[PDB]
Amino acid sequence: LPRISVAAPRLDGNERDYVLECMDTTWISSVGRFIVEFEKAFADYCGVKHAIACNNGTTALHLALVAMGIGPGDEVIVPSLTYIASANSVTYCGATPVLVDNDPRTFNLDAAKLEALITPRTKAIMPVHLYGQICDMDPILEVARRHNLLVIEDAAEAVGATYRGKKSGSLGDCATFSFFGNKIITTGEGGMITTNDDDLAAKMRLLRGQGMDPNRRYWFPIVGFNYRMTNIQAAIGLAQLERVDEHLAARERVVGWYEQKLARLGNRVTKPHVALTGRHVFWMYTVRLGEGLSTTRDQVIKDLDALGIESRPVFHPMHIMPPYAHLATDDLKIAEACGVDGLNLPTHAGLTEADIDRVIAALDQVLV
Amino acid sequence: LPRISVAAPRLDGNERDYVLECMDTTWISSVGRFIVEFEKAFADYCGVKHAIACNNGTTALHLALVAMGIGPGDEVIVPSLTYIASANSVTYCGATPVLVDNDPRTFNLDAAKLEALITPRTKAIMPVHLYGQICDMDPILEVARRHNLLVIEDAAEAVGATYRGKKSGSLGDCATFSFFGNKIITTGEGGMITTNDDDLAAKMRLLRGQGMDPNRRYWFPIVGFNYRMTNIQAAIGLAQLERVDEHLAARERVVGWYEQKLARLGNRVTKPHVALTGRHVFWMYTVRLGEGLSTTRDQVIKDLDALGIESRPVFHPMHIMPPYAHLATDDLKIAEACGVDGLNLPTHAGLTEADIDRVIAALDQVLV
Ligand SMILES: O=C(O)CCC(=O)C(=O)O
Ligand code: NA
Repeated sequence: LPRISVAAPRLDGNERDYVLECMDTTWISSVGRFIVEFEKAFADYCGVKHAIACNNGTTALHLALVAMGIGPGDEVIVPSLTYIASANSVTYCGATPVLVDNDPRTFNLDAAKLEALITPRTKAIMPVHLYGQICDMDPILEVARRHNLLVIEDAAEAVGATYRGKKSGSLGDCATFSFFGNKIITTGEGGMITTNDDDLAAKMRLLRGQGMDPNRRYWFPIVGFNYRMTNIQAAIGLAQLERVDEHLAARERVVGWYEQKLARLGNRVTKPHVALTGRHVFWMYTVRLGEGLSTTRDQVIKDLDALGIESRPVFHPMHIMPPYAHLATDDLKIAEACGVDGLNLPTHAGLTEADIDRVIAALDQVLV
Repeated sequence: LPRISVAAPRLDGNERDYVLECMDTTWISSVGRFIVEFEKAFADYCGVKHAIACNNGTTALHLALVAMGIGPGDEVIVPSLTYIASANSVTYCGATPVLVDNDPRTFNLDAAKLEALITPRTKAIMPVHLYGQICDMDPILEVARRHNLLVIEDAAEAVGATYRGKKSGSLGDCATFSFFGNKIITTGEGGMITTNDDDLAAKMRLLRGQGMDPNRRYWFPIVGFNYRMTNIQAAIGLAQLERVDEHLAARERVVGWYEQKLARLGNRVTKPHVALTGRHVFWMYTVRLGEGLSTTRDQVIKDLDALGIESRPVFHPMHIMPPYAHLATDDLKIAEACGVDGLNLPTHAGLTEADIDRVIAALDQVLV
């Protein structure tokens, strides 16, 4: 009865060897060939001109927002249903998160609720691509265009997804990714900013390397950060990136298994809706439990654990947690409902059909 | 003639082994054995109860200040002569750096200039142990206690140093260290906070880990950061620490060669003064050029370079660079003088007596 983990990394390419070179060469810091190579390759992978390697997906967002000039006073629209760093990133800038409702099916920012939230202080919108699925960008871009707003994609959970022929990371003014341990591709901890804007790219690199002038060593023209990725993180990321497609394929296999087995559950869960706008990379396989259940989402998590199956609740809405309770509105209903009923199911490259079978059997038993 | 670099990581212990283990077991993110082991060993090496591993020494500083509650309106006294991360860290809290001059001999915070800088807003004093030498702690602690201020040691360059029987890191309310690539101990990029106070340590672990309750996964009681160290960085760190005494001895030898051979340069340099307060670990061997010279400090660095020898200027005082020029005062004269004539010479564990001979001969050639 081996436990089943919601996530896990699969280092099945050149990771070990590339890490070895770093070690052998003594290039373990924030300078080395893999950083540039990883940035170049990631940039190509997304179809953009620039890729900026960061220490994590959280600092990437911060660094991206600061480079964009988000600061005190400014409002950034962010979905209440998201991972907390989306909101915190805005907060670190001294700026103000303005929460917006999501779609009840895709879990993503509802473009129809944006216009109403725009004010004289709005500067940007941060669509977050939940669970490997790109928000409906066209409408979002169109609203930003109309209001002269920046669009920053939090693409943390979406490496590889596409929207109407474009890869995540290539849609807003800039985008951020995470390579945290459980991500589609990992570096253990690591992040990336993508953009086509030369000027934003330069300011990002300037702020990443402590605010030091790249053309005047030891001289610091602005206040910056230490947000650099190491050559080792870059080594692991490059090797992961080389097998991105294989990694992508493995999740699709796992997802195909859930999808072929779901009737066993009936109307007891609603399977994740796939918008027909491009590839959904399924960082996580997310269901919405039946309101009709006597049991609670939280109990269900406890019961699956008891059956050695790991699962987690969908992100608690920002506005229901202490840091952002004050940002609550009466127009965050869908987010609340998903926060109530949402359940992330184990989705990782190493899960087997038998494991998926176990997961379904347990849900069948616990969904009461 | 290979080039002589000012610093360089000596990975001549178990770094490779420990790292390979992380790769082979897949533990390459911010959870794992090495993290806890490294924190454990480090806390013991410093003689304190807690050590909190972070992704760098700059975020370490930020994290510790936030944990001690530094925020908007507060003032922290920081020497103008330091690496800019010292001041930036306060800046990130939205607090105000209050610059103080240093000793002309040790390059450290001048305790005698502290009191007059204290105001109703002061919350803390940040002594920085430059070049591996601990500031004169007792007088500084004397002033702080009298004014009920916190003390936070920026111990980035002084792992291993001691002061009147105590290791760097055990002296203030908390302290920070850097394992950047050129540091006494390196993890490539890495940092650590040390403290004896249980609650400060807990709050520090709370913030480090995205502000998530260690007791209620997925729940976020406060706004935190992503400042965690990877298991890979901790693995390197632990292997470095296992050989800390050898690393320091190596530097001692090198320093000894300097002490002996520097005679050849006569009054053309002023050798680093060493306080008899405890061990000066010599992150860098720092001279101040003779006033009698006709050459300039920047020119000597260029001439050494052309001769294949790396050196660097003593840090530029904060108040003379754009970000902090607004905090300039007329009582920062020693820091300005040191910045003008200060030169860091190669100092690292891989240097031979011959290498040192070479640096001195080059200095004999360029100090005109
Ligand atoms: O780049 C950093 O984060 C620190 C730089 C530093 O300590 C140095 O160059 O001596
Ligand atoms: Na002179």
